[PDB]
Amino acid sequence: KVFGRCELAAAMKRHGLDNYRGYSLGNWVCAAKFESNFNTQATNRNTDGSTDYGILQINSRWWCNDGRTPGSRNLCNIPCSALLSSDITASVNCAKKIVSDGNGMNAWVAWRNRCKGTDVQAWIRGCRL
Repeated sequence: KVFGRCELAAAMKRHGLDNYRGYSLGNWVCAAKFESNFNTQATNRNTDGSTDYGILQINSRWWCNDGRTPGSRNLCNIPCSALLSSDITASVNCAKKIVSDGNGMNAWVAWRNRCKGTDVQAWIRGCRL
Protein backbone atom coordinates (compact mmCIF):
# COMPACT_ATOMS: atom_id res chain seq x y z
CA LYS A 1 0.00 0.00 0.00
CA VAL A 2 0.79 3.58 -1.10
CA PHE A 3 -0.70 5.83 1.64
CA GLY A 4 -2.07 9.31 0.99
CA ARG A 5 -0.35 12.08 3.01
CA CYS A 6 -3.30 12.85 5.34
CA GLU A 7 -4.03 9.14 5.56
CA LEU A 8 -0.46 8.32 6.62
CA ALA A 9 -0.50 11.14 9.17
CA ALA A 10 -3.84 9.94 10.72
CA ALA A 11 -2.40 6.50 11.20
CA MET A 12 1.03 7.53 12.58
CA LYS A 13 -0.88 9.83 14.90
CA ARG A 14 -3.15 6.93 15.97
CA HIS A 15 0.03 4.86 16.83
CA GLY A 16 1.57 7.46 19.19
CA LEU A 17 4.17 9.12 16.88
CA ASP A 18 3.04 12.79 17.26
CA ASN A 19 5.77 14.17 19.56
CA TYR A 20 7.22 10.74 20.14
CA ARG A 21 10.59 11.58 21.72
CA GLY A 22 9.77 15.25 20.77
CA TYR A 23 9.38 14.76 17.02
CA SER A 24 6.26 16.35 15.86
CA LEU A 25 4.11 14.54 13.33
CA GLY A 26 5.31 16.38 10.15
CA ASN A 27 8.89 14.97 10.78
CA TRP A 28 7.55 11.37 10.60
CA VAL A 29 5.43 12.16 7.44
CA CYS A 30 8.41 13.92 5.74
CA ALA A 31 10.66 11.00 6.75
CA ALA A 32 8.09 8.64 5.17
CA LYS A 33 7.93 10.73 1.96
CA PHE A 34 11.70 10.85 1.28
CA GLU A 35 12.42 7.28 2.55
CA SER A 36 9.75 5.24 0.75
CA ASN A 37 7.61 7.89 -0.74
CA PHE A 38 4.72 6.45 1.18
CA ASN A 39 5.01 2.85 -0.11
CA THR A 40 4.79 0.16 2.56
CA GLN A 41 6.58 -2.28 0.09
CA ALA A 42 9.64 -0.16 -0.82
CA THR A 43 12.84 -2.21 -0.36
CA ASN A 44 16.40 -0.95 -1.01
CA ARG A 45 19.68 -2.81 -0.98
CA ASN A 46 22.72 -1.17 0.61
CA THR A 47 26.39 -1.50 -0.15
CA ASP A 48 27.10 -3.41 3.04
CA GLY A 49 24.65 -6.03 1.77
CA SER A 50 21.89 -5.05 4.28
CA THR A 51 18.36 -4.02 3.04
CA ASP A 52 15.99 -1.10 3.94
CA TYR A 53 12.37 -2.15 4.31
CA GLY A 54 9.02 -0.48 4.29
CA ILE A 55 7.40 2.90 4.91
CA LEU A 56 10.39 4.10 7.03
CA GLN A 57 13.09 1.93 5.54
CA ILE A 58 14.25 -0.02 8.60
CA ASN A 59 17.59 -1.73 8.11
CA SER A 60 18.19 -5.52 8.45
CA ARG A 61 21.69 -5.12 9.98
CA TRP A 62 20.25 -4.22 13.38
CA TRP A 63 16.49 -4.16 13.48
CA CYS A 64 14.98 -7.00 11.55
CA ASN A 65 15.76 -10.45 10.32
CA ASP A 66 15.82 -11.05 6.54
CA GLY A 67 17.80 -14.36 6.39
CA ARG A 68 20.59 -12.69 4.41
CA THR A 69 22.50 -10.09 6.60
CA PRO A 70 25.47 -11.88 8.24
CA GLY A 71 26.03 -10.73 11.85
CA SER A 72 22.74 -8.73 11.67
CA ARG A 73 21.16 -8.09 15.11
CA ASN A 74 17.28 -8.21 14.77
CA LEU A 75 16.61 -5.63 17.54
CA CYS A 76 12.86 -5.14 16.87
CA ASN A 77 12.53 -9.04 16.96
CA ILE A 78 10.79 -9.20 13.59
CA PRO A 79 11.22 -10.75 10.17
CA CYS A 80 11.82 -7.73 7.86
CA SER A 81 8.80 -8.88 5.67
CA ALA A 82 6.38 -7.72 8.48
CA LEU A 83 7.63 -4.16 7.75
CA LEU A 84 6.20 -4.20 4.15
CA SER A 85 2.72 -4.83 5.38
CA SER A 86 -0.37 -2.65 4.69
CA ASP A 87 -0.73 -2.21 8.49
CA ILE A 88 2.23 -0.04 9.66
CA THR A 89 1.88 -1.23 13.21
CA ALA A 90 5.23 -3.20 13.16
CA SER A 91 6.97 -0.21 11.33
CA VAL A 92 5.87 2.38 13.98
CA ASN A 93 6.94 0.27 16.90
CA CYS A 94 10.22 -0.70 15.40
CA ALA A 95 10.80 3.03 14.58
CA LYS A 96 10.08 3.87 18.26
CA LYS A 97 13.04 1.73 19.45
CA ILE A 98 15.19 3.31 16.64
CA VAL A 99 14.45 6.97 17.51
CA SER A 100 15.06 6.12 21.09
CA ASP A 101 18.56 4.89 20.30
CA GLY A 102 20.61 8.08 20.75
CA ASN A 103 20.74 9.91 17.44
CA GLY A 104 17.03 10.79 17.50
CA MET A 105 15.75 10.82 13.88
CA ASN A 106 19.29 11.34 12.53
CA ALA A 107 19.06 7.51 12.13
CA TRP A 108 17.20 8.22 8.84
CA VAL A 109 19.59 9.87 6.30
CA ALA A 110 16.53 11.11 4.35
CA TRP A 111 15.24 12.92 7.44
CA ARG A 112 18.64 14.48 8.22
CA ASN A 113 19.18 15.63 4.66
CA ARG A 114 15.71 16.68 3.52
CA CYS A 115 13.50 17.10 6.65
CA LYS A 116 15.68 18.31 9.50
CA GLY A 117 15.52 22.15 9.86
CA THR A 118 12.69 22.56 7.22
CA ASP A 119 9.05 23.52 7.81
CA VAL A 120 8.05 19.85 8.40
CA GLN A 121 4.67 21.37 9.39
CA ALA A 122 3.65 21.66 5.74
CA TRP A 123 3.50 17.83 5.65
CA ILE A 124 0.25 17.68 7.76
CA ARG A 125 -1.29 21.01 6.69
CA GLY A 126 -4.85 20.43 5.35
CA CYS A 127 -5.25 17.05 7.15
CA ARG A 128 -8.42 16.56 9.29
CA LEU A 129 -6.30 15.34 12.24
